[PDB]
Amino acid sequence: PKLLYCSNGGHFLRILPDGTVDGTRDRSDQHIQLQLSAESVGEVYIKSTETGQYLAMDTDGLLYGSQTPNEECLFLERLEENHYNTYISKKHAEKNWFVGLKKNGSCKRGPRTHYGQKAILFLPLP
Repeated sequence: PKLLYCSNGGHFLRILPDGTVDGTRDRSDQHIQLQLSAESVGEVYIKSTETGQYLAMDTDGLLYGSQTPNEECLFLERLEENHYNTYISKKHAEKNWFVGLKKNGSCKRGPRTHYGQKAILFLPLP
């Protein structure tokens, strides 16, 4: 299990029990501990080890945590430069929607994310 730290604003990716996704600059926040399991080479689930909810992107680009693992919960994982990682919404991959956080640690919807943004960069951390 691990933490995922975003360069935009320096927030650990966090899935809150009400299925709200954001960042928190503040660790030991119970809901930043994530479990990444590989369904196939390069495709991951991101699961909260607290609420057991799965990261997911809806059709509008808005991150949310989900109680049942499905099509919306898969993310293609690409190892960066840099040592960071990017996560692309498998279901919405051919549109290039990434997981991203704004500097307030608030969700950055897929449509606005783009390679080169710091919003989309996450460090895997034990």
